Amino acid sequence: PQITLWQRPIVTIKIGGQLKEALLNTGADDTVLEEVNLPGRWKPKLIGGIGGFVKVRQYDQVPIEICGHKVIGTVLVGPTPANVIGRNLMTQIGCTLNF
Amino acid sequence: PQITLWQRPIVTIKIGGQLKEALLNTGADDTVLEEVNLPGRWKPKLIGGIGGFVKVRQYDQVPIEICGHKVIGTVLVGPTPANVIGRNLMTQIGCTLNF
Ligand code: NA
Ligand code: NA
Repeated sequence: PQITLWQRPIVTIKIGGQLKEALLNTGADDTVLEEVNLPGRWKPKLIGGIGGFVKVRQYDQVPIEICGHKVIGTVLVGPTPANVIGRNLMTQIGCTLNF
Repeated sequence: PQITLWQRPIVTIKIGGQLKEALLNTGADDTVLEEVNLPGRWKPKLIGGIGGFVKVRQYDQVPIEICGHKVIGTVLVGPTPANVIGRNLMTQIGCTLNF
């Protein structure tokens, strides 16, 4: 797709057998989603940092689908004010900024 | 330009007679810049909100140039961990996400 930016670029993702909404966020290094159950091994990761860090679970090589594009990448699962698709998954779907 | 997302999309902007660096951030509604002096009238704006709000100065209709694109838009001036170009100025330069 071509997504303009007059509104927040919220898209549907498919992951963990669920449909979720998440913000395409070029200001986010990583993808962080709340309330998804992913299988298998994970490792703790500290994110944030201003005022302290938040611990999340890092899952690697997770299959996820974003607007018809099936890709694989790291998903952080943990509390987040809003679900976020970061640059790590945008590179996998071939998402660019253009002007 | 076509900007990939393997690295943070930091661009140079010209504003308030200075060259500054700022992040193209589709997850930010607004543009917030630190240590720029803009002339004329402004009004306070509260931004943020998680744990409390931050007060900044809102300047309207500010001329700013982003990668040689001269546009006009609102600039918030105040403390920010990183300078950010939000969606308000990305729409003015005709920036879209594409995949
Ligand atoms: Na990844
Ligand atoms: Na604006």
